Amino acid sequence: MERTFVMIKPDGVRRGLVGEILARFERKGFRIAALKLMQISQELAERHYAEHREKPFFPGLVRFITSGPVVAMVLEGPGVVAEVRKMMGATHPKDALPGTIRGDFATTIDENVIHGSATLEDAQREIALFFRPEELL
Amino acid sequence: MERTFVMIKPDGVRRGLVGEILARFERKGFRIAALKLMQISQELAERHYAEHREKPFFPGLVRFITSGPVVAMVLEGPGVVAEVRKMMGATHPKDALPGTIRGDFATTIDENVIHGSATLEDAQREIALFFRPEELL
Amino acid sequence: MERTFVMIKPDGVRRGLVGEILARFERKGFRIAALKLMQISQELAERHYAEHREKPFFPGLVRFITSGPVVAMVLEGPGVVAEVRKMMGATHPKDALPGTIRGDFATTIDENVIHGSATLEDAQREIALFFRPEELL
Amino acid sequence: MERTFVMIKPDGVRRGLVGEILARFERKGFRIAALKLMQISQELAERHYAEHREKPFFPGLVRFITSGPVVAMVLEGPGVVAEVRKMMGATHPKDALPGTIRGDFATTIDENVIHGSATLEDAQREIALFFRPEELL
Amino acid sequence: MERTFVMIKPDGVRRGLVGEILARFERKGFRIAALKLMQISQELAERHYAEHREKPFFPGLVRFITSGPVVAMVLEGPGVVAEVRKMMGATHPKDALPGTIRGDFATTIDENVIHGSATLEDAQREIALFFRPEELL
Amino acid sequence: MERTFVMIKPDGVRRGLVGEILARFERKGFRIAALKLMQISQELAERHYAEHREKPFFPGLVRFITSGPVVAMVLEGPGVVAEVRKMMGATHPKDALPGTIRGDFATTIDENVIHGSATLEDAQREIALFFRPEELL
Repeated sequence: MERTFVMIKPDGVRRGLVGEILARFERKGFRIAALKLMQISQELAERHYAEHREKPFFPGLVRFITSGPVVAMVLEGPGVVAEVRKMMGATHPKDALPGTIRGDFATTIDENVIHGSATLEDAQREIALFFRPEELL
Repeated sequence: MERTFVMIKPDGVRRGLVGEILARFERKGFRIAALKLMQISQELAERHYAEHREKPFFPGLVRFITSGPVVAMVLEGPGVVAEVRKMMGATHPKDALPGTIRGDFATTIDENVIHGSATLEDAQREIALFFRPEELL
Repeated sequence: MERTFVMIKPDGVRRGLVGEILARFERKGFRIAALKLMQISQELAERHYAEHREKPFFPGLVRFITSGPVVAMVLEGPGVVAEVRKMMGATHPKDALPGTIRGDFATTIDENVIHGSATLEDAQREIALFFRPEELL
Repeated sequence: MERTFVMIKPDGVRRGLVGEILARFERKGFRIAALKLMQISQELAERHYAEHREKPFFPGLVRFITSGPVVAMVLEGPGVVAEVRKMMGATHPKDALPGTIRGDFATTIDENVIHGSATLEDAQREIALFFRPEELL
Repeated sequence: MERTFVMIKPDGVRRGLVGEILARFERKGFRIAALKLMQISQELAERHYAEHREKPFFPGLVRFITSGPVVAMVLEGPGVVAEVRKMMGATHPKDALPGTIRGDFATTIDENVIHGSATLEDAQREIALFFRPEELL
Repeated sequence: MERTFVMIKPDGVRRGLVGEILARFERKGFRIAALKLMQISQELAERHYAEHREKPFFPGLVRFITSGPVVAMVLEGPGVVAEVRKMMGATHPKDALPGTIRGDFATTIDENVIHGSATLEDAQREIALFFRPEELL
C-alpha cells in the first residue's frame, strides 16, 4: 500500500502536459488515490519549502510554485516512491535521461515540470499538507 | 469564459483512460478550470439523475456511477460545451464515430466512459453540484 | 460472445502497422480470441474471393492478398462485427473518414490495409476458413 | 504525381504541433516533396489572400498569417489534394469532426492551425508562390 | 538473419498491451517472422521451465504462464537477441529503466509483462518448443 | 541562444519518421529556428565529411547521405547541443538506450536515422554549410 505525492508544476500545467504525464503513471499500473487542480497560496508554499526558509533560492521556489495552478496527486503501487523518482528522471533536466518525464519534457531546472516525494516520510508530509483526508480514495 | 462539466466515469478510471482523455482536451486547446478524483455519493448520483428517478433503469444508473471513483473536471474555452459534446461522440458507442472518445474507447451504453454537459444551462447546474465554488480556478 | 474475423493485409504488415492497429482494438475493449501471422495459400485466397472468380480483377485480388504475410485475427465483444466495420472505415480510402483505420493509414483501394467481416454470417465462414478450430481461444 | 500545398499556420508552429501533424501525413502514406520553415512576407500574404483584399477582415488575415513563422510543405500521392482536405477537416473548427486535424487541434476560425489547397488548380498556384522551383524534390 | 523469441505473458495480454508492444518492435525495424495467440499447457510450461524443475519457484512460474493466453512471436534483425533484451529492460521492473517495456508497463517481477530469449541458443530452443516449423515465415 | 544542427538522414525520411522525430524536439521545448527538405549534392556531402576525405569509409558516408532527400534543421534551447546528442542516443544503435531516437528507431550504424552536431563549433560549421543565412529565423 506504499504511496507517493506528485505535483505537476505550473509550467507543466500551462504547457498542457497533465494528461500525457498521468497516462504514463496509468500505463505503468499505478493507482490514482487522489487528484486535484489547486492554487498554492503564499503561506502554503512557504510551509512546504519550510526547510529552505533560510536558503537564498527560497523566494524563487515559492514564486514559481505559486505562479499558477498545479495538479496534485497521490499514486499507489509497489515501491512507488522510488519508481516515480526513477520515472521523473534527474531533478535537473540536463542530467535526466530520455524516457523519463523531465528528460522528455523539460529543459531548465527552474521549470522542470514535475515534483515527486523523495522518501516515504516526505510523501506522508506532502500528502498531509496538500490534501484533506477525505480527498484520499 | 464558457465552461462545461466533464466526468470520466468509473469504467474510464478503472481502465486507466484518465490521462489519455485529458490529453485530448489539452491538445484541443481547452483550459482545465477544475479537476478532482472523487467518489460520487448516493445523494449526488440521485441528484444528478433525478430526471430518471421514476424510470426502471434508474437504480442501475446510480449503482454504476457510484461503483468506483470518477474524475470530475471543468473545461474552459470558446464554445467548449458544444465542442466537448462533439469530441465525446454519440452517447451510445454504437453510434459514436471513430476519432471520438466513445468511438475509440467504449463498447456498451451502460459503460460509456464519459459524460459532458449537454447545454450551457446543464453545465452551470452540474458544475455547482459536483464542485465547491472555491474549487473553480 | 459475438466474434468477427479481421486480417491486416500484406501492405499493412509490410508498412509496420500491425501493433498500431491491434492497439486500437485493444483500447476499444475488444478481446483477441485468435491471432497469427500467416501466408495465404493460393487455395485460401481463391476460396476467400470465390465470389469474384469470374471478375477480371480477380487475378489481381489474389496476387495482392498473397503477395506477403498477413496477420489474421478474431476479435470478440458486444456487436464487434458492426463496430469493427465502423472502425475500419469505408472500403475505398477516398471515402474513409479520418479517425478510421483506412482513413488514417490507406491511400488506394487495391492496398487498403485491412479487412473485416461484413456480417455475422461472413464472420463464421471466414473464421472457419482462416483458422483451425483449436486456434480459437 | 498529384501534389498539394500545405501550410501549418503560425499558431500551429507556436503550439508545437508541426511533428504531430507531419506524422499524420507520413502515416497516411503521402510523400514529402518539399518542406521549409519560413516567415511569410507582407507581399506573399497579400498575394495569397488577394481574393479578400477588399473584405474588411483582410487586414486581419494578413497580420495573423505573418504573426510568426509557418511550416510550408508539398505533399505528393494519389488524390492527395482531396485527401488532405478531408484530413484537415472543416475550415471552421466548430464543424470539424474529431479525428480531423482541425477537429483535434483547433478551437477558433481565426487560428485554425493549418491550410491545404482547395483544388488541383489552387495547388499549382500556391506551390509556385511559396516555393522556389528548385525546392521541389 | 539472427532471430529471437518473445512472449507477451498472460498479464500483458489481459491488460491490452499486445499492440503497443508489437508497435515498439515494428518502429525499431525488426521483422515479425512468426506470431500467434496460444494457451500454454501444463506439460508445455513445465518443459519450458525444465531447468528450474527443482527450484522452489518452479510451480509459481508454471502457474502464471498458464493463467491465460499469451502472444508468442519471433523477431528478426541485426543482433536482435541482445537488442530485444535491452528493449525489455531488467527482469525486475523496479530495476528496469524508463523507456524500456518493463520500465514503462510493469511494477512486479511476477507479472513483468514480457519474456525474451537470453541467448541465441535459448531462442532456438524456445522457437522449436512454442512454434511448429511451418509457422515461421 | 545556443543552437545545434540536426539532420534526419535519407533512411529516416523514407521510413516516414520525420514528424515523430520533430515531435520529440517540440515536446521537449526546443525551438525550430530553421527547417527544410533538401537533396545533398556529391560535392556538398564531400565538403561536410571533408575531415574524413582520407578515411576508407568516406565513400560510404557520401553515398548514403546522398541516396535520397534529407530533412535539415536548427534547434535552439538551453544546452541544446549536448541535450540533442543525449536524445539521439549512441551513434551505433546497438549501444543506444531505449528512449533515445536511435535506440527506438534504428538497428544499424550505416542507417542510424539521424545526425546531430557534436559540438557548438561543429554546429556553426554545419549550419553555415547546409543553410543560407536568410533561412534562419
